[PDB]
Amino acid sequence: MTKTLPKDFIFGGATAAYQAEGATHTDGKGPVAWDKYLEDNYWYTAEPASDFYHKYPVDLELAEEYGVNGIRISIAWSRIFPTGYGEVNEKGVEFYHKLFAECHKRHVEPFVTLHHFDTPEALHSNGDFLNRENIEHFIDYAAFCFEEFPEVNYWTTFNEIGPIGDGQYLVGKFPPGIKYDLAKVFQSHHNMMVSHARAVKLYKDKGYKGEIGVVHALPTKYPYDPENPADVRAAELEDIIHNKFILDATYLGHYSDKTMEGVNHILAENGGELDLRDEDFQALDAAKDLNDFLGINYYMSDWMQAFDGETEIIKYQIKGVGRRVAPDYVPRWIIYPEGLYDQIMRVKNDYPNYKKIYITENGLGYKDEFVDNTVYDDGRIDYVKQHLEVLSDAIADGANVKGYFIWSLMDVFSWSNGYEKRYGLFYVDFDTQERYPKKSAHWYKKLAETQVIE
Repeated sequence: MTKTLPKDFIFGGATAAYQAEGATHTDGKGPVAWDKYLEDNYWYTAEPASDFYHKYPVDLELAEEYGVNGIRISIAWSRIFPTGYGEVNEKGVEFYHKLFAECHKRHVEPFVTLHHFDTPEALHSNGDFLNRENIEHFIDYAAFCFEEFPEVNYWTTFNEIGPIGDGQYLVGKFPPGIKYDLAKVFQSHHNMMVSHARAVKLYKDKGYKGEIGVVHALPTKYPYDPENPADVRAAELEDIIHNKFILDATYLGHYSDKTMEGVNHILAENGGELDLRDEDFQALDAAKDLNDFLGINYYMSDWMQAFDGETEIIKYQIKGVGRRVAPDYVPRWIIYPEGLYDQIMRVKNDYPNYKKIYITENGLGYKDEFVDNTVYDDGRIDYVKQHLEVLSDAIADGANVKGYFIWSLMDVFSWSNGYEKRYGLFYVDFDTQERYPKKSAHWYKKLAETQVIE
């Protein structure tokens, strides 16, 4: 009755550039939107964050010692091309070579992401990915990295395209801070997926020998009342905004009738139109079968309730779609591991050409109590364990899951909660940058070297 994981499973830890690195204004690094934003809006910034720029050897040493065999790292676009394109910043390029060298030295396989919510400010201010000119610059950046970095065997274009559109254009929490613009949500989703398809194709055309894929945040959407058809429809439209539209562009090379129909309805109710070009679909179509793996980031599910009213998110409700409402008797965010099992099977069934799946992000963040130079984080251990258990079941049921990356490896900086909300396996005393393994890090060690979920 004890669940197990495959012997080749990768037990990883995740990090992101702006959240872990620090050195925001050093070694020719170019600015990102977060710089001004966090500055004049909060008492904290991304300096020093986790000081990964300097502490990476300590983190990779600890990663190896505790059984972590894979690590998600992201290259800061503003560190290579400070202005987005043009002049290459050699210190930025050196850094990553050093970082990748430490990983291989430590036996921690690096899974590298090119974009992690940090478009260089120069290009971000100029419409970000809504501006088609920026699709070219990304492709030039991706191409440079592919060639400049032969050490990397696992590449990823973007991390969470859905959450970007949602944050920048729907909820308006992240810059440009636009609110309720559903046309911009979908346009951003589209343009970014076109960027992805062109980079993936370019990688295969040039004949590189590694593996390339994309990481999507895929929160399962459920009807508040399964027996209520209006609820089922609200969930279906919600899933189209956040998951389906993006998944279709990724795996079908076009939007299915259900997606298009849903998108038309949502925009009819909320306004706007999409700019959809023939070359766009020519691009998506060429790439639909070239993804080696899919990265799924999952933390929790969402329940929808059909209820028509104005669009308001502070509370989440969309005109023509519905409202987010949590089930009355579900454990509590809200912990729902079945959500992940369902999302995995959905991908497997809807897009059978998915090939391979990696849970690229999953974790529990809260205010850790630091005692005895450690954290007795039993809550995080239980959350992770419960999620690893559904993975075991999904694999037994036929899904090709090959790895799990816990967000995060060490405590990193959060844009929404600064240094308060912690997710790491390793506690970081942010004043001294000293790491301390938590209880979970010891537990994760036993798991990696035993592959028995206990």
